[PDB]
Amino acid sequence: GNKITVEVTVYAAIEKVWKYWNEPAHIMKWCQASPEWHVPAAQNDLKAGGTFTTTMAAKDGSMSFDFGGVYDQVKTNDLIEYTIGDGRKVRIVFTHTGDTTNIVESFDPEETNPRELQQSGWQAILNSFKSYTENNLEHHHHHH
Repeated sequence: GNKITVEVTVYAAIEKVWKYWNEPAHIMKWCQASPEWHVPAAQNDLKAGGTFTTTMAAKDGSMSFDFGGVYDQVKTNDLIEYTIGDGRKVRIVFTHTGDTTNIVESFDPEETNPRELQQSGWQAILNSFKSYTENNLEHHHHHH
């Protein structure tokens, strides 16, 4: 129920996405991936016992917030997680069938807010990745 889980199929070498998914400059390009939000600055240091800070606010500047925490453990192509001030639990498990990488991330929803709205939210942004790859137009492929 509350253990909302989402997944996305990405066609790229684990080593390639790892760099992109960790590169801060890249995130600042599609951060939130919504026009009702912007990223005037962001910071991230991939390292154990290290901390990060992401500055983001609504375009109208009506709402403002900053995400920060500390990495409990970091291992190349294995598991990435961090402790959130709110005490929530977020873990990103890296797995690949063979010729396609699968990113899995669980989220801890609040009791006050309805799960349905936020559930579709995480899935919505994830869908954008699929649409991006569709840019292949021809999408031609040999056999497989």
